[PDB]
Amino acid sequence: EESQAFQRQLTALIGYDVTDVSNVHDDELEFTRRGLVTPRMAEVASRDPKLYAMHPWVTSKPLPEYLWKKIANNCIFIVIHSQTIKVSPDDTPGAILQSFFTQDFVLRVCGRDEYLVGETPIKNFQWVRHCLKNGEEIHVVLDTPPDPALDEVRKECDRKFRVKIRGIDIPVLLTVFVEANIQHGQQVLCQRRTSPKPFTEEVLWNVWLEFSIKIKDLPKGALLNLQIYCVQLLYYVNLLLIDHRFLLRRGEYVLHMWQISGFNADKLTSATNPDKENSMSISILLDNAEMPNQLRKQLEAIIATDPLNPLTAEDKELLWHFRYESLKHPKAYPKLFSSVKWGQQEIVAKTYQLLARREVWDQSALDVGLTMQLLDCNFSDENVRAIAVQKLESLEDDDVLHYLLQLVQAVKFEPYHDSALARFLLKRGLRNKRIGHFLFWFLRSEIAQSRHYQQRFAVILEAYLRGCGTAMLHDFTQQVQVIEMLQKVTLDIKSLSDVSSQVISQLKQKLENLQNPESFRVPYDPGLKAGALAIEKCKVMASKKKPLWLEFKCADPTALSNETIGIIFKHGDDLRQDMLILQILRIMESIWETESLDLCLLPYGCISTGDKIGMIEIVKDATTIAKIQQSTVFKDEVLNHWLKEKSPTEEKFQAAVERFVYSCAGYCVATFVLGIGDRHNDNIMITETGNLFHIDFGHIRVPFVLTPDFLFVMGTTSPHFQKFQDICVKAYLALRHHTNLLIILFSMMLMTGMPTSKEDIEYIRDALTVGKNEEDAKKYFLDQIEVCRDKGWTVQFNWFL
Ligand SMILES: CC(=O)c1ccc(-c2sc(NC(=O)NCCC(=O)NC(C)(C)C)nc2C)cc1
Repeated sequence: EESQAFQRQLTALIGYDVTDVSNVHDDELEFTRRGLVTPRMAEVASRDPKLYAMHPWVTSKPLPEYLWKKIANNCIFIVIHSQTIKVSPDDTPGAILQSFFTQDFVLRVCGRDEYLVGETPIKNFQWVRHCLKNGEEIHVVLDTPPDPALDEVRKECDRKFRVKIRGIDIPVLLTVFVEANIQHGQQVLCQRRTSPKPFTEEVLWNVWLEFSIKIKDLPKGALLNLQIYCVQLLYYVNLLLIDHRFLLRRGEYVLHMWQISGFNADKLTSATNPDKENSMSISILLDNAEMPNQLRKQLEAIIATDPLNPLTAEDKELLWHFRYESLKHPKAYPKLFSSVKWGQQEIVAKTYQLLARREVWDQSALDVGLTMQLLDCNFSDENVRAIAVQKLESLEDDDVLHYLLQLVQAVKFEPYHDSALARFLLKRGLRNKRIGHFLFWFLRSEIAQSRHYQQRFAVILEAYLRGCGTAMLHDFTQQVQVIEMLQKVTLDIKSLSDVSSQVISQLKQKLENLQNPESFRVPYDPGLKAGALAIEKCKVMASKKKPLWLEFKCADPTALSNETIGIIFKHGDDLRQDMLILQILRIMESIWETESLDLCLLPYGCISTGDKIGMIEIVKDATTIAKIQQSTVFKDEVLNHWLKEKSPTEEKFQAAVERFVYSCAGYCVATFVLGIGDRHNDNIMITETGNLFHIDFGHIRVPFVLTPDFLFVMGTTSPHFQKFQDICVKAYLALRHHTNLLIILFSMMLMTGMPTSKEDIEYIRDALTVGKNEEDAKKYFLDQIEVCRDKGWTVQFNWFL
């Protein structure tokens, strides 16, 4: 019937068929599809239609200091379409409108689908704060509120554990054996191997592997991890010993395994390879007083350490024995729940009784860095994860948007498809259209290039789409259609090809043919809508990847400016890594705002849409530093010359120098903390207004980039180089303040986004001077600056080969 065409539309929007049972040895995905219907409706019938439709983008955080200094009269001016209006920072949109009259109309941003509504002071609107920071005028049209009826929803034993390894079978391709582990949160409880047999297209053991753990000592979320060794590891697969119904798993299983490439999240997935034609297969059978002072100081020293500091046996024994003393410190929860012998039923019962009375945790101030630790790979126990999701529950929509991408990624560490974190993301994306849009796109990015997790993400995405609303369904449909057309064009043009006459001819020809998709919401900026193509401005960038440089017209006639919307379609670069780096940059900007800092980072929008294919935003009036040097020529005087050229007034040039010092310090600190500071001059752009910023972080000696050209822009010691060295240490110590959060986000990004062992992660710990006084860390960063000085253009020149 038509309710089936609705499901076909859902499939087309998802990129994967959630009704397909071709790759399932149980009903877990459908069980989760059915279990999600309750939270979906619960959030749908509970959301305010008016505020949901207008989705005001608001924050409760105070107005920073650097933004107060820009309103030196306590008078914000709102231009309504048209007259200007004086307003107080604490003046509500309702008060503003009723003072404009002296009844039902609403103020909507000009050239955007954004609204300044709700019982919030204009001081607390993100659009207003963006205008203030960038010195822009608040233009708004008096429009009629959008119809909430458009968001209407289409209503819907003591015996030891034994495993029979029968054999392996592969029609593809030494000696090979089978290793069967019982993992819980990457903790191997017991391990058993088989005897090494000749590696052939069919190896039968018919062997009972007898484990050391008892049946009733198995914890929920425990994985039977089956791997094949040749000594190297070639194939891996996972089975949930306790399923979504708390039933010990029994029966015959023919599991198609994943192959290894020559640690990361994909090695943990309960999904099996859907390529049953080529993939290796495995066949198995299942049939079954208070402390003294010295110890207190030791325990506090333990709790105080960083997330990456490993716990020794004595440390874990100490944490467990004084578990009730450790429960008073929220900072010790990760290290406390790692000392648990999860392969013992009595100890897990004790752990649950401990979780029973956790007043100090419930009352503690929300700590995101402490929640992420409990949501990462090390914790399989669903109650331990549920306490972290509980702490997330209190985040405002702005903070959810801050950590949305990495929480979506953290969904990969959930043992079961139906998880508290999944339900939280569903609720929060249904409660806000902006969270919903970015959730859609992150889930779709993962569904489109991850066989390990496409099924779970597709179930979640369908659950969301069922409640997001018919209007948003239309929006997403338009966006998907447009991106698909554009990626087809990108791939064809990349096949055809520096640049050829025929290439430009064909590009403009295909763009003219394609335009006959009237308007679509910009995926990386849901406030913006793009209309017709400006074909004259469309080109092929002549990069090694031959990406598409497209420019659109804004479909909103209320838009004041005539600037086009610039997008770059790119195949060849893995843009999931770029998304992760940009999101961490936004997180660093937030950490700096906490201390009234603004290093003017330019985290341009970027969305990964498929395997090594994505889209990138195009910032205003920006060019590469290496290009600036090529123009006039290795020469350091060139950057200030270009700045003078592009800035008309002397005052504008000084403002550009200020902005440059700020953005340069920001990117220096960030790129050092993340280990992507040693960059080619070609991958560092700057805006005509002096704003510097790095690009293309995909697939990525000196600590960072501070070449003598930037220094000449600073003048060298000079009065502004001193400002540089000052802002640097300021922001660096600000980040060291959030050291733990930065480390946990770094490790999660490495696990869920990069090709990743222990050594890779510790670079961030070293760069953040873990266990160092702030003075010594400041001296360390100044030494890094001095290294940048001493090296000069040696590495820059070296790259040229
Ligand atoms: C190598 C690669 O993959 C890659 C390279 C550069 C970018 C760019 S380019 C840019 N900004 C810009 O080029 N501004 C001048 C043109 C302009 O007028 N654009 C309007 C009309 C205002 C839309 N930002 C970024 C992030 C991305 C990706």
